[PDB]
Amino acid sequence: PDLADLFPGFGSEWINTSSGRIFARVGGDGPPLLLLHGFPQTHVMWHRVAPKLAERFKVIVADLPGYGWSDMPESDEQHTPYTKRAMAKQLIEAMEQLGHVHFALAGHDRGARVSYRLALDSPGRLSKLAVLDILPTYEYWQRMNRAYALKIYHWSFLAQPAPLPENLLGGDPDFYVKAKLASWTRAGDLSAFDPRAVEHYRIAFADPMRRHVMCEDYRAGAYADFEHDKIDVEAGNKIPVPMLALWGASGIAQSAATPLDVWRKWASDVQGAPIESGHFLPEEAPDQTAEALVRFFSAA
Amino acid sequence: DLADLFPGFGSEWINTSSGRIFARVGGDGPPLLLLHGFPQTHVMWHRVAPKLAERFKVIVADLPGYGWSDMPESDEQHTPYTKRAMAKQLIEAMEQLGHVHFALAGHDRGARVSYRLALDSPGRLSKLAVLDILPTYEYWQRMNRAYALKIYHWSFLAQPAPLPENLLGGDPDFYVKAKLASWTRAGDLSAFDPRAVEHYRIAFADPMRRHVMCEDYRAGAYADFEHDKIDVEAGNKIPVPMLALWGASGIAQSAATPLDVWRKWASDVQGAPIESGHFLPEEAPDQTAEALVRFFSA
Repeated sequence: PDLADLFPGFGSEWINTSSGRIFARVGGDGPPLLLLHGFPQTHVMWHRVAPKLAERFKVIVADLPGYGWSDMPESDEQHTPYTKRAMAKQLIEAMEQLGHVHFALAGHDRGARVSYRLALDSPGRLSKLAVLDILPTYEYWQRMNRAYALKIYHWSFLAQPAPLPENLLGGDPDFYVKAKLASWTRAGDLSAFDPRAVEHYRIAFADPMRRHVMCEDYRAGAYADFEHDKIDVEAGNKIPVPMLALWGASGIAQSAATPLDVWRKWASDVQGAPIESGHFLPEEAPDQTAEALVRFFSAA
Repeated sequence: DLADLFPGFGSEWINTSSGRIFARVGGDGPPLLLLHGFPQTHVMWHRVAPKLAERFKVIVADLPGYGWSDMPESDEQHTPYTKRAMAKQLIEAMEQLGHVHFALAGHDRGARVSYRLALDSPGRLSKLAVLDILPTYEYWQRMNRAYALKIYHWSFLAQPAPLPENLLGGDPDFYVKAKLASWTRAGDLSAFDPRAVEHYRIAFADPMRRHVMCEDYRAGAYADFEHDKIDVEAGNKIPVPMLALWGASGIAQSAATPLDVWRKWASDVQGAPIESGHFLPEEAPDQTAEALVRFFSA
């Protein structure tokens, strides 16, 4: 089953870290910009915006630890490697292997959780941060009500103790990944996605080890990630890095949000823009998303 | 090859306008309708129904759509699997037996039918017992992070079709066994009679049965919540004398103190915990049967 090179001109780099390799497509030149995907995707989700960012930046499009073609560190009882704090530290190490100790960061979905956690933990690593269509994990859980529980049911479903989610996801993995992709778009189908991108997501999701990692991610997201976020809320720790919060008008941020109002509690300097899109901003609305990121990141 | 767990109990297929209700019927005395819940069938009562049968005409029904009951075709509002519709269909079923006033004991989903029955048609009930539940409204209202993780299935099975159906269809044995085991005090299948587990597993192996359960949970996330919301915001209380029983390690006690909650819903409620997980009549048969016999008797 052959895939598709969706980043023409970009190189391919297996970045060695102490918890395993990070796969990344690297193109462009200029200030380093790391682009982090989320669930249930891989780096290829940036394929429509990364060329436009590559005009101005050294764009590093990385598979999250455990995701896509990045190595899968062995998990533990606390899902430590798939906590956003550990993923951020592994990505910091990955960026250091490239000589990037101060970089711009745009993240989407899980990658955006890594990204704001990275900004909280190691703010000196970031010139500017963009999070696409998330609120902090703390906020999703604190806003957990009937409406949210149904909308983001997978936050509780995938966090169930193994192997419950894994065994169920195995029941129809192709359906599940496609349903996630479709149900969070504005259209509600797969029409916003490049079918070559969908094949990337389908093949990653077709591996049980990969699905296990994603559940480890959401288990982290229910436990350690929430705890880590809680310490910051209760200690008043704000993200000091210049921040851009993008969200879809029909995405997984706007619901119980005003995402900018939420993010202003979390960051001292945050700008915000709704994007005519569902959750998958870079694929549903690439030009709009790319323009907003280019405008925000162009400086350095 | 399914075992008869109610020796000497009759078998009735009760016609209703919404399809047949299966029921085991035994004993004599005042009518007592027993309703199971998810992911079970009427046979979950097989340890406590005989003791009830010395005192009452025990009717052990499969819920609409569950077990051997017919499955009415659902719709976009999941209407026949709302507790309101289920209550009405069971009212019909009982009327077909000449039972227009009866005692009612419900567990899990069947308890949700029961308290909805008591809110919609209190005149139909002499006494009500609900086993290890709070009103659906109260679960959704207490759905914070801890609870959303605890009863994730309330949100998961409520996802639009065919998402839970498609995940459940890969290995349905695992999930029914997982749900049975996870909600017991012990956390395995030791509390259950293996023959009862076979009943639950065989029912769960039917994709239409599984769909019904999802529709039940979809009704639980939507219409049922809405119906409950109307009552609690109108201050409508259950006037029927009722017993709330719950497992100390069950589900109802995870959200709040069950008796405090039920006193908001019922003007005449008594309560007692039983050392048990969720499945009171199978994990704690003697204690459950004793509590029910005592409460339903004079």
